[PDB]
Amino acid sequence: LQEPIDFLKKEELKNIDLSQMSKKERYKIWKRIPKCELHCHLDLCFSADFFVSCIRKYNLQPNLSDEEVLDYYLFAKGGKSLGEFVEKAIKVADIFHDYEVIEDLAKHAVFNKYKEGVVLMEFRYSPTFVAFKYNLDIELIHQAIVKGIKEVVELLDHKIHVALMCIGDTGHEAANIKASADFCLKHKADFVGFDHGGHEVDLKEYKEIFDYVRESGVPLSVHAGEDVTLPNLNTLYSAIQVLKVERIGHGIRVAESQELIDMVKEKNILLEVCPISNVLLKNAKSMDTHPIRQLYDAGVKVSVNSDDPGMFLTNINDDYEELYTHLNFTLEDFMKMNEWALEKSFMDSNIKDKIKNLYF
Ligand SMILES: Nc1nc2c(ncn2[C@@H]2O[C@H](CO)[C@@H](O)[C@H]2O)c(=O)[nH]1
Repeated sequence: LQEPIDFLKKEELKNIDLSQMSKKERYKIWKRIPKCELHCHLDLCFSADFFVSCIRKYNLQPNLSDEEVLDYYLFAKGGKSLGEFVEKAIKVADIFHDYEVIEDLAKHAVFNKYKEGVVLMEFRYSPTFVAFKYNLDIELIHQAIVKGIKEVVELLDHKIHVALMCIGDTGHEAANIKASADFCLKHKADFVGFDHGGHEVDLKEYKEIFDYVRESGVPLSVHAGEDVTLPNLNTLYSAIQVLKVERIGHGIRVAESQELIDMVKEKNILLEVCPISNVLLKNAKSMDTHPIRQLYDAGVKVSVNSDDPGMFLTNINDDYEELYTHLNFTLEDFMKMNEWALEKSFMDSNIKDKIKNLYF
């Protein structure tokens, strides 16, 4: 009995010398890490090849080459801020033409995570973000995503487990947090959590909406402590103290306050760190100086996530490579962070226990 990837067992880790290896050989090791990913936006999760196929299926950029398409739409070379990312992402919504492309996107998103060695996958998406460009029905968007994920998961005999979060977001046409919350609870059978992304806002002004979702048994993980241009850390305090989140999207600015470090440790909150995203968006000065190292050393629970493989033309194993090369993270660290990720995942505990017994 065998599968394509020979996943790494924690007993085997000491026999692997990464110092011997070329980048190519390292990536074969990163692929074999049984990965649990908590923060990936399905609606911006795709390969370059998939993205360009969409643009050409609907004849959207006839005067542009394949490479010019990627430069025009995506964020692979990075930019100046989170604000610049959010506007760029709005252009990408050109591919949300119909429910068939959305299903295909979902299918290819799941399949590539499987190929990359992800065993536990919490995808998240924004109904309103997917719906606005072509005025789609969020009920049918959701139907397409659920169908695409289910079809690939069943084809793969559940060798990758996938769960879904709903994002209420700010920064695009037809954004609506309340409506997203209602939609999330309407489909709570399919959603394991609720999130806020886009522009980083102080979410205490939506206290009522988040209380209602949380109290309904849908746990919260929101984007907070990402955007370094904000003049204080109020969004982090509101996420932790008002929203009572179990996890924080990014949360890297927690590193700037000993009070917040102590608070997140005390409350067993996990920071869903997205290294490449932070660097490309200039929320970290460089990978050498990425806060994850200080946070890891400080005893804070952190995990590795890819965020937007489509926007950055990267995948999860790249984020692993960068942490190893620039910040000397080890296989033992990576295994530990993935077990934390498993523990803090919003997935059904029965499923999570099988994954734990199978890989950890
Ligand atoms: N703040 C923030 N929002 C993001 C990021 N990646 C995707 N999103 C948002 O998530 C939604 C799509 O899932 C859109 O509102 C995107 O702008 C990110 O790295 N930071």
